[PDB]
Parts: sequence; C-alpha cells; structure tokens
Amino acid sequence: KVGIDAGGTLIKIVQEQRTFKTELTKNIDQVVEWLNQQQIEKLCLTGGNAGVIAENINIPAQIFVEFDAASQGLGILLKEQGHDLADYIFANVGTGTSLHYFDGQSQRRVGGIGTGGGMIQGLGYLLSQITDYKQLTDMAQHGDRNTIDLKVRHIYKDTEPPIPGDLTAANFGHVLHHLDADFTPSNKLAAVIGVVGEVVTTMAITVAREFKTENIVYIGSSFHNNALLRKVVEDYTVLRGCKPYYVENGAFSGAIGALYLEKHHHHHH
Amino acid sequence: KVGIDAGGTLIKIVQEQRTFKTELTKNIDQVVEWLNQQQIEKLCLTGGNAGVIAENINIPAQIFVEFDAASQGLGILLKEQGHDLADYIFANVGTGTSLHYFDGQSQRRVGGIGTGGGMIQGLGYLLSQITDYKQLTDMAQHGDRNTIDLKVRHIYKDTEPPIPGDLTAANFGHVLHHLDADFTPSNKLAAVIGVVGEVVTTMAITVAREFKTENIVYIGSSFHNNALLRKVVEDYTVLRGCKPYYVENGAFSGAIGALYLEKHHHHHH
Ligand SMILES: Nc1ncnc2c1ncn2[C@@H]1O[C@H](COP(=O)(O)OP(=O)(O)O)[C@@H](O)[C@H]1O
Ligand SMILES: Nc1ncnc2c1ncn2[C@@H]1O[C@H](COP(=O)(O)OP(=O)(O)O)[C@@H](O)[C@H]1O
Ligand SMILES: COCCCCCNC(=O)CCNC(=O)[C@H](O)C(C)(C)COP(=O)(O)O
Ligand SMILES: COCCCCCNC(=O)CCNC(=O)[C@H](O)C(C)(C)COP(=O)(O)O
Ligand SMILES: [Mg+2]
Ligand SMILES: [Mg+2]
Repeated sequence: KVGIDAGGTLIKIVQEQRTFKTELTKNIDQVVEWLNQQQIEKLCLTGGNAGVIAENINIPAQIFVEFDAASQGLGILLKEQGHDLADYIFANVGTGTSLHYFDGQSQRRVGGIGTGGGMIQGLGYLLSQITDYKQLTDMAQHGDRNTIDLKVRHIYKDTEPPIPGDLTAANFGHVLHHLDADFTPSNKLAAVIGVVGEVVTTMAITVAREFKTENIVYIGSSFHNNALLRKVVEDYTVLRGCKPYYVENGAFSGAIGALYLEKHHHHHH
Repeated sequence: KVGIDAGGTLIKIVQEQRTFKTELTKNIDQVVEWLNQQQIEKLCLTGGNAGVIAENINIPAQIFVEFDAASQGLGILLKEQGHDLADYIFANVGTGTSLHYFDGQSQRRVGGIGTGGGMIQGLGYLLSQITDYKQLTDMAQHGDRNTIDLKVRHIYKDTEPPIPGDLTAANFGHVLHHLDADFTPSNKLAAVIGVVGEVVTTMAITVAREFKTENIVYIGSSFHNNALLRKVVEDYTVLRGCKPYYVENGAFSGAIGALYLEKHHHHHH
C-alpha cells in the first residue's frame, strides 16, 4: 500500500522500509501517472486534495482526516527517533499553520494561523519576483533583518524596557527609519521568514502555556531547505521556556498516519 | 498638567475637558518646542520615548510604565463610554502589539507580537512605495485580497473541510496561483492589513480563551483611518465567539492613565 497526504502545496508519498517522495500539488496529474505505473492494491489518503486523487484513479482508496493522520504518524516518528513525550503541542507549518495539543492519547486542534509556508512563497514572490522555492529560501538565509525589523531596544533607547530589549517589537517596523537603505532581496526575504517564524512560535508557546506542556514539536515542509526558519523558531521557543523538537521526515507524518490508520481500521466486536 | 505617551511612532498628548493632540515621534523636538510655549507645571509621561522628552526640557516630569498607564486610562474611558466590564483582554495595537488580561482589578501582560501598525507601514512601503500614512491606509481600504490570500475552501475544493472553508488558510498563499494577476497596490495593501488583523485577533482570542473572558478591547492608533483593519478584527473576533470593543480615544489610554496615576501617586500612611 501507499500513503499519500495531498496537501495545499505538496503531495507527500510514503511507500512501504519506507520510501519517501514528493510532488507539487499543481502536478497532481503526474502523481496519478506514477500510481498507474505501480502495483498498488489500495491508497491510504489524507489532506485537502485527497479527493482529487481518489476521483482520478481506479485503485481502491480510503480517506482519513489530516489532523488525526498527522498526529498518529508523528507519534510513530517520535518513538522511532527516541522521544517518549507525555504530551506536547504540535505545530504543522504547511501551506498554512495548524496547532494541536496532544495529551498523550489523542490530539485536539487548539488554533491555527495563515502565517506558514504559503506566505513565505507568496509574500516572498511579491518582494523578490522569485518563484523557485530552493532559490527563494537559499536567498533568504543570510539576509540582514536589522534595517527592516524594529526591536524593543529601538523604541525604549536609553530607558530600560518593560520586556526584553532584543525582542522584535514590530516586524518591518524599521523600514521607515531606513528609507535610503538598500532593501536587498536577501534582507527582505529574511524578514518574511522572520515574521512567519515569530508568529508561529508565539502561537505555539501561548497554547503550550494554556494546555500546560513544555514540549512543542514542529512539523511541516516549510522547514525544508530553510535553516533560518528553523533557527528563528528554535531560538524563540527556548527563550519562552519551552522545548522545541524537529522530527526527521516529520513532513510525512500525515502520509505515515494514513497507512497506520488504514491498517488498524479493520476490527470486529 | 499634561499627559504624554511618547510611543514608537506617535506621541499622544492629553491636556485637561480633555484636548487631544498627536505628533510623530520622529518630530519629538517639535513636542518640546510646543511644551516650552505652554504654562505647564508637571509632565506625566509614559511610553518608550518618555525619557527623551524628560531629558530635553526643564519642566518637572514623572514617568509611569506604559502597561499600567494604558490599563488605567482604558478603564477610565470604558466607564465614561458606558461599559462596565468584569474582565477583558485588551490588545494594544501600536507600532507593535501588546496583549493584556484585565481581571477587574489589575492588568497582566499575557503576550505580544510584532504584527501591528509598524508592519502595516513598513511592509506597506515595501509593497507600494507609499510613505504617507493617510495615503497608504486610504489606498488599502477597497483592495481585493482574493488573488493574494488562500482560503481553506481553495485547498479542500469539493471535499468538506475539517474547519470552516471561508477561513484564511494562508495569507499571500494564492499569489503563486495568480502569477499573471495585476497585484495592484490596493490589493497588496489590503492583504498586509489582513494578515496583521488576523494575527492580532488570533492571539487575542487565544488568550481570551486561556484567561476565560469573552471580552476583547482593541486600542492603539493602528485603527485610525483604517476601517478595513477594524472590520477584519471585529469580524474574526465575533466568529470566534468573543465580543470586540473599540473605544473613542482609546489610543490616548496611556496618556490619560499617566495623568491619573500622577494624581493618585500622592498619599501617606
Ligand atoms: N520543493 C518545494 N516546493 C514548494 N514548496 C516547498 C518545497 N519544499 C518545501 N516547501 C515549503 O513547504 C510548504 C508546504 O508545506 P507542507 O507541509 O507540505 O504543506 P501542505 O500540506 O499544505 O502541502 C510550502 O508552502 C513551502 O514553504
Ligand atoms: N498620523 C499617523 N502617522 C503615522 N502612523 C499612524 C498615524 N495614525 C495612525 N497611525 C498608525 O498607528 C500606529 C502607531 O500606533 P500607536 O498606538 O500610536 O503606537 P505607538 O505607541 O508605538 O506610537 C502606526 O504604526 C500607524 O500604523
Ligand atoms: C476569514 O479568515 C479569518 C482568519 C482565519 C485565521 C485562522 N486560520 C486557520 O486556522 C487556518 C490555518 N491553516 C491551516 O490550518 C492549514 O493550512 C489547513 C487549512 C488545515 C490545511 O492544511 P495544510 O494544507 O497542511 O496547510
Ligand atoms: C527576537 O524576537 C523574537 C520574537 C518576539 C515576538 C514578541 N514581541 C513582543 O511581544 C513585542 C511586541 N511589541 C510590543 O509589545 C510593543 O510594540 C512595545 C514594545 C511594548 C512598545 O509599545 P508601543 O510603542 O505602544 O507599540
Ligand atoms: Mg499538510
Ligand atoms: Mg503605545
């Protein structure tokens, strides 16, 4: 069997040892072409575009809701990778961002936000005219956010501030103080990644506090080829007294979960 | 006496009936010029740039921390305007955004984020080259976000989604699906206001849930001349089962609070 998580931007495919593959959601027809060349008895599907695959191929399919599939696959990966966490927030930073509290037994969605990988690509395109994901993310890595973002220390100056001075006070809030600066593509893109990372993290640490867990597990393809994003998120998570976890193949959590859920759907009473 | 909240972008001045005035923080020297033409016995100061005013003029001054000054002024304005709220979140959407829980007696800061008025101006400048605040905000009001923002309904298509289809899934996440669109200045600016409003609101409703209040009071100068921002925030607050409140002269809460705190600082035992 095959597990497929057909998301808003990427289609994640898991073949069973696991073989991992991705395809762009825009190229969903090419996934169907690939499937038609395999010897597959059943599709285990999840994600927003699961229905599009199912209706376009004659292989029997079963669909699972992404939140439960992602939680189940993530729980499997965490254990494989040596983590025995009692509870955690997980933040699925996909095309958009979905936040979940896992209490040790099951997941509940506790929030979400439109700041995620889609914004990185879209706002990154508006600021740089780069459409290629590897080019965009590579360009951002070494950007300097200092002429773009305002820190608390910039507002309070010689007065000791009421919250730590190094914190971002206003994303893009320094632009009007640097109107003669060279706002390079790298610098602008670093600031896009900065705001996305800071928003995701802020929401994750807030729901971590609300649900009384110190653990925050970050998954999603948005971290791929984006070490800057991983650092923005890791650093701020630690600053706010929580423990960040990244997961090898975590972006395939849903696909793994779909396979697992299909397998255990069979029972009787 | 005079109350002055010298913030990151605007200096809010209250003279006592109240007279309200603003000046750009960049023009802080002109506030000092104005002060030197008045007959003022004492300055009641708050905000990040309070120290700059105090060190540049010979009028006796007392400084108050903005969070307590804002809370106190807001509590005064709410009562003046007929609201007797038992508790509430207040979201101070200034150059950046600071979030507070007021339990009926005092405030505590419960979060914050760099998505606020500074981002509107800075990212708005990067996308439109407009520096004038009235021009920028006026241009945004009637922008169409539909080719820029991705909704849940766009990902899930003919499948009923696990969360409501009209929700923003990814700010700027539709850009790559509309690469031949005319991304007009109005449309781009509406999307900037959209992401700021949605992030602020998301954080406000999350801490409202955490601290068990249905009331969210929004203050800050970021709402001035920005009906779109007010609508984005109001609508999403209501959708998430909370009650939004806007306050006449709410952006002057800190200045009013500074005057009040100075007046009642005098006591003995
Ligand atoms: N090869 C790639 N092409 C396009 N986007 C990519 C790629 N690798 C990583 N990404 C990033 O990952 C995001 C998608 O994350 P993912 O978790 O797969 O979301 P979804 O389930 O919505 O498809 C993209 O918006 C982009 O930021
Ligand atoms: N006349 C104006 N000039 C510049 N910005 C304005 C003006 N009116 C409203 N704003 C908006 O209000 C924001 C500042 O809000 P405010 O609550 O005064 O913050 P601060 O206390 O940091 O100065 C600006 O970033 C901008 O979005
Ligand atoms: C009108 O909209 C007001 C603001 C809504 C803000 C909150 N938005 C959300 O919670 C949706 C965020 N996005 C997500 O949760 C995900 O992108 C999903 C829609 C679940 C789709 O999953 P994926 O394709 O993996 O990103
Ligand atoms: C390194 O930074 C990591 C991310 C930090 C994100 C959180 N940032 C914050 O909480 C600061 C948000 N901004 C604010 O609270 C306000 O702008 C203040 C700094 C209090 C200044 O007040 P004002 O001038 O009125 O906006
Ligand atoms: Mg996904
Ligand atoms: Mg302020």
